[PDB]
Amino acid sequence: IVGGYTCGANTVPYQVSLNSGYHFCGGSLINSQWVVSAAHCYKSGIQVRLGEDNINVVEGNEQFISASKSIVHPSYNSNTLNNDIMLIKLKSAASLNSRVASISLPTSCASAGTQCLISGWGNTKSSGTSYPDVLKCLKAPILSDSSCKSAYPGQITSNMFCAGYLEGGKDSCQGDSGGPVVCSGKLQGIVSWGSGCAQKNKPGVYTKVCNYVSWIKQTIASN
Ligand SMILES: NC(=[NH2+])c1ccc2[nH]c(-c3ncccc3[O-])nc2c1
Ligand SMILES: [Ca+2]
Ligand SMILES: [Cl-]
Repeated sequence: IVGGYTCGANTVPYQVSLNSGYHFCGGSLINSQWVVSAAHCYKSGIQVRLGEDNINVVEGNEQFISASKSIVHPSYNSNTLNNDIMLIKLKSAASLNSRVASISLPTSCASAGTQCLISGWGNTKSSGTSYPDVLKCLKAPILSDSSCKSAYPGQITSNMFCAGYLEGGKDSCQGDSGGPVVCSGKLQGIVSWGSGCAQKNKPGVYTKVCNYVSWIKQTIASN
């Protein structure tokens, strides 16, 4: 997260860290045994870490659970990143409390101007790499579809939306991929891609979760 602030320990209880010996992506807890992340964060050997704040120190509240399976959307296209969403089922259910909690799926899509909270342990520099130990937060608005398509002509599908600041300076970045974009208490986006991080007129692009709620429900119901 570039231009963000320190969230405060466990103030984002649905945030998870995907770990394979180091933090490589974020995710969101949607029920006690399932996490939603981005399809491009897929790899084998994933351990899901819940209740984290400092990812390099065991401070208490952490729950480390291995992924039993990861389900990449069947129509995920790695070249356009269209359908960039993945579901991870945990080997055991997590103990939910006030520090580890799930986030609700939306019943409707959010509109331009909605203010959302994006969080993660990704890079904090637009020019270079500084990776934080604690969780960073950023409040950013959803942009109109015309500004998003004007910024990335021919690359935005209906399963994507832009959020951020065209002036540059505040944005999600590498390491934040797969993490949450929460607006009014509902999970509306998943950190997916962008051109560099916090560059002027190049906002972040997010997977539009309201378009996948029936797919998530049906897939969880059959697995
Ligand atoms: N500017 C952004 N909002 C952004 C967000 C997530 C990203 N993830 C990546 C990324 N970069 C290199 C390898 C994997 C990634 O997910 N770039 C990213 C850029
Ligand atoms: Ca920790
Ligand atoms: Cl277009």
